[PDB]
Amino acid sequence: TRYTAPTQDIQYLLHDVLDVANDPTPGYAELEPDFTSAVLEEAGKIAGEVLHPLNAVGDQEGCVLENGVVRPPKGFKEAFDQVREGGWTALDLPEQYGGQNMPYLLGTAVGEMFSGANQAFTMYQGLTHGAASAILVHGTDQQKDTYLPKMFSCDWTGTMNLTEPHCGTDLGLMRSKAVPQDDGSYAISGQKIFISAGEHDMAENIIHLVLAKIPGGPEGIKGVSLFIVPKFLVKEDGSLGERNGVKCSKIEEKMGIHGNSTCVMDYDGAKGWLLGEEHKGMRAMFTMMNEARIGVGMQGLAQAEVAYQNALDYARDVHPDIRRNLLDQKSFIEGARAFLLWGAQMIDRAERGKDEAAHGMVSLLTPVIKGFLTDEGYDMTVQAQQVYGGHGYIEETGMSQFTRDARIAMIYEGANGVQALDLVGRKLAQDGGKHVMAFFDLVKGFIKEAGTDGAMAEFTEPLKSASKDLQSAGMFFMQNGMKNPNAALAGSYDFMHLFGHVCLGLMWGRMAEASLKALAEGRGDANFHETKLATARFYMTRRLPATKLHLARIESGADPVM
Amino acid sequence: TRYTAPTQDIQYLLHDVLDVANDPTPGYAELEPDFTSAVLEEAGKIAGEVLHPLNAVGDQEGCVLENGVVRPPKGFKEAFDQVREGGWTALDLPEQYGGQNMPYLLGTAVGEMFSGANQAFTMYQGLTHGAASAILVHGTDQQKDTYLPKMFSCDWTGTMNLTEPHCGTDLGLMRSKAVPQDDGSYAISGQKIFISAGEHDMAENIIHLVLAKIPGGPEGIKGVSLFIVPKFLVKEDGSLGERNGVKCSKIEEKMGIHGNSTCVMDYDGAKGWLLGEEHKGMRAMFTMMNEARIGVGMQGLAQAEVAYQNALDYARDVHPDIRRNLLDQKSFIEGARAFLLWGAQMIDRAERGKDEAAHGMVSLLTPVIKGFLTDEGYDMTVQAQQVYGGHGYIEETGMSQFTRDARIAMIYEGANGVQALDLVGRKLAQDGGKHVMAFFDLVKGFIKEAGTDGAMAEFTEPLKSASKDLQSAGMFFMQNGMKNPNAALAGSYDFMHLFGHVCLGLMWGRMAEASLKALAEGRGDANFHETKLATARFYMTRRLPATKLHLARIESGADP
Repeated sequence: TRYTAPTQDIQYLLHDVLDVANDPTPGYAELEPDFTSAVLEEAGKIAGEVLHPLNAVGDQEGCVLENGVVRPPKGFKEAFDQVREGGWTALDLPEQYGGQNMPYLLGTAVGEMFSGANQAFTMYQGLTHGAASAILVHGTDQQKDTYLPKMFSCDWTGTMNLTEPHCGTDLGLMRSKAVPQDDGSYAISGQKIFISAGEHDMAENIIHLVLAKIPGGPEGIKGVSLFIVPKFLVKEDGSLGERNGVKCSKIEEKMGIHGNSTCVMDYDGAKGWLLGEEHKGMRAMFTMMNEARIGVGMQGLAQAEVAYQNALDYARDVHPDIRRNLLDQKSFIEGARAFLLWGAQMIDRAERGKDEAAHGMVSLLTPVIKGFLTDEGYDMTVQAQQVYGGHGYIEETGMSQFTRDARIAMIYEGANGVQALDLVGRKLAQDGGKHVMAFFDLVKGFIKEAGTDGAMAEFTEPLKSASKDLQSAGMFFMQNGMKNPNAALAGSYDFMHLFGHVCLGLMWGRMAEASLKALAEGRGDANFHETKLATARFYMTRRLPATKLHLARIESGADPVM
Repeated sequence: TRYTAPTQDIQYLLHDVLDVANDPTPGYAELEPDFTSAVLEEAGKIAGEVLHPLNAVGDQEGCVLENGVVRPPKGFKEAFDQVREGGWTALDLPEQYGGQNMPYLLGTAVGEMFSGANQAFTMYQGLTHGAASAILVHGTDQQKDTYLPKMFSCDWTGTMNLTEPHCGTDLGLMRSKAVPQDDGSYAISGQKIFISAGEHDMAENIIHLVLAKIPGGPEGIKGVSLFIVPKFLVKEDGSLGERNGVKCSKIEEKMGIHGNSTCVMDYDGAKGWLLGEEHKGMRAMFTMMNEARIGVGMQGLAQAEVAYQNALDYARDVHPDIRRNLLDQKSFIEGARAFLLWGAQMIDRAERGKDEAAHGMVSLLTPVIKGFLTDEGYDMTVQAQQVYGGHGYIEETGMSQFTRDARIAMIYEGANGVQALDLVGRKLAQDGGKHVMAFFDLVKGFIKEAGTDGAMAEFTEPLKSASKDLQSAGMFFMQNGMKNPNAALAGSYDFMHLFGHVCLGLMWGRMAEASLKALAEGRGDANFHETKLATARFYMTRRLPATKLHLARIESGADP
């Protein structure tokens, strides 16, 4: 019902905590407070005044499919023009193809605001950004000159076409095919399901990235390639030619995000072009996973944020059960926003700084960003709906939509359980655990440096205790990883949440230390900083102790088989 | 999309765990194994074969309103006739007005199956059961003789009319008026919201129970009385006369249970009759709370049961994450069921055996049954949905409905936060904590008798650790509750989940013991009891440790 962009909290994170204007990463020196302030207030105006009033409209209307045309909710198109016309869909993309090359950290902060105001709307440009990013990374110079300029501005949109009805979690079973043609292109045939924004009338062209097998390649995943398959073939001048052999043949009726079409896509000898290396389609997907995971983590946080604002309004129209509920929401949201943006900052250092240590740490942490933020974020939307009592169960109240939309973020882009197995079964073993050790040194380093201020001990000591639990958990996996992997993998989900709590506890440590220092120097509003110290204390004593529960569930071994 | 009554699990609970054969409560000697098995199979067949296929129909059709007349989902009315005809809506009600006077324990066991098969459908008879109980307990003989026989058989239905647009949480700011009339009735005027089964055509008449203030009476809740307001006035001859001034002016569009109509009820000089005493309406409902709470906790368990069955089906069409997920669901559901049925048994001993120790214990535990089983129950249905992957988010798969329907049980009939505050701010203080102590005595006693040497050490030692956490939690309240009351009551919600876990651990302790016993006695299916043992170990090591997190969140005391 209302969305007020948390620009004050974001501005505090960027400058008091992440210290962006003095970060030596390329592009960060431009992020002066007046600049970031201006950008955030403009994006938050579009969020609160344009996107959010359409949120309930998209839930009420959904999408309609009429002879291969999909009409999104009334108003979505006009808001899509406004967002595009403002340059918002390529804040963080290279200037060569029309982007503004701002740091990904800032694209992510703006994206939280858009996604919270209206998740289903924001996925149209969110999915395009992901598809465009894959073409930037893997495209030939010709492919980037053909597709990126229109995709950066969302004149053209795009999306991924990965899985098939018979596949399941194993895309190495896919039956879609790509037959080489004498003109360099391929002809793609097959059927893809669960395609977000697979079809809609808000853009002149839709650029699909499709996984398919070139006949003759290795069996399973080792034979899958990636293809650019435009809805309308592009002519030499860049104008649109013939309708390509790709159509939405059905839209799904889903639990939520009704404003975002989900289709079955049919490919009937569609013209496409190899993206990346032949038979290395999944390699190409691997390189995109860090940002895709942060993007979905952001969605879950954003749902918690909007639901919490509206629960806090209802409460104000204090009760000790209500106060405890709202403080659980608020301490999670602000800790998770710090975790998200710190993650985004590290992507910038890995990508723009060519820093391999930042790249290793962020790749360890993104499954945690995705799984933890979407699970906790969903739980908070449920708790926010609970604040409304019986009114919370009525759809016109708006709260049910927040949970239902949040629900998909736990599922798509790698189901939370898959993120957990990847964390334990792939990420902990990278480079002899170097980046696991680095995260521990990070936590130990912060505890020892910040501990020189006695006022910080109230925060360093709960974090130290929580960090020993993560340390005790990483051990269980060092042993039983190979002597009883079933026991190791059974604890994966708990390990992901144990790690998640330590990450939020570290961020609360950092925010405590920054707000102490702003109080000691008289900077900023003194009530804001006192409120951060109280909210930090709440997280350390009320939420962080969950690490003991996750540890107990881990150190219990393999489950009974039955 | 499928529902198979868990009659085997229910049967084991009645005879091996709750030991109904040793129970001297009136009626319990009649609960022989062959008797209960026959009852449960018949109810199971109705549940899986009749109500469940209509569950999705209820979700996709909902209810339609056209100037006061409400069309329910296609097929609901025929299912309702079949259930009525079989005597299922007065199983545990008194024979004097048409019931069968079976134990509340068996009606609750039957009720979980109906509710799991189709929650929105089962609420039509369930709300009538609740409305008929309030008339049985507080009604004149004329009122019982006029309304109960038709309500017991569900030829007439019933429902409660309490909160108003500007009230809840505060029912004292109630604006509904009941003006005394010359002829001894009252004229009811006002507006009521969230009225489940407010209007529909599955019954010839609907008996509304309405809270309203008699003018000139006390100022707030103390001025609130309870009234019988029938949709159609009943004439002397016992048939329907005039249409009363009672109208469903709007059907709510809700998150789930679409099949259960929810109305805004408008009262315009509706003819009503005082139920109970003037200005003692809220007090009248205090007496219904133990069974209302248990019935809604039953709804939460029953949603987790049907969701788990279908997630199980889907997982069978090894994976270590999936195995853990399914075992969290299974260990909650089976422990929750034992907790629920143990509560229904104690209602029987209180109500039928006049066991005051069972009354005290069950009155302590019912807010835990309602709040804990509906919270955990909802979480399990979300995890069941998670097993389906992308397909779980497609409405046709059926898993979405299970969570959306479960969501209401945490809200209505007293939101779970109200249940938690009542547990800590009112139940812990009953009779100087006598029942609290008896619960600890019950856990200590079980631990000593089951021993800490044999094959039970597995289960008694974690139960002892969890019990100590509950004692440290109770020490915090008994010692801070009136020093800094905001501090204590902030941790009320954590105390309710802490208590819930200990109750489930005790039930798994009792189940592990009865299954060790049965294995040694060559009784029943051995694989059943070996699975019981492994599920108990799981609960003790994977779910019971949550008491430590709840204790920490209590001992941190007051919040900013």
